Amino acid sequence: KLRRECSNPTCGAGVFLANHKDRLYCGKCHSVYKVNA
RNA sequence: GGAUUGACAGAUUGAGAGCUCUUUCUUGAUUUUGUGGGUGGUGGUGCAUGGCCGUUCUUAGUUGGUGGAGUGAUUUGUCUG
Ligand SMILES: [Zn+2]
Repeated sequence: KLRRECSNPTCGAGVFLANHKDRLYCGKCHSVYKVNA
């Protein structure tokens, strides 16, 4: 499967990642969990 | 394969205000917009009004009960010192 899973410690590695310019944004939370890669 | 709804990177504003936008994940089923239909307004209405306050006012005023006077208003009591 494409559309990357995340390393979310509040989830079971299933939340998708909003790919931006230098951002896989976790939308599960409001603002936090902005792991930059 | 999207009601409400949140944001970082940045023009953004006064903001380290995601509010709008490049954004794209999900926090999400709870009426998100019109009609019904509240609630608020420190909005006009104390000239529509509750209480309360002030003034008429430290000058003392007020009145039923039987009786008199008139016919009825009204008086007499409540007035000459
Ligand atoms: Zn994350």
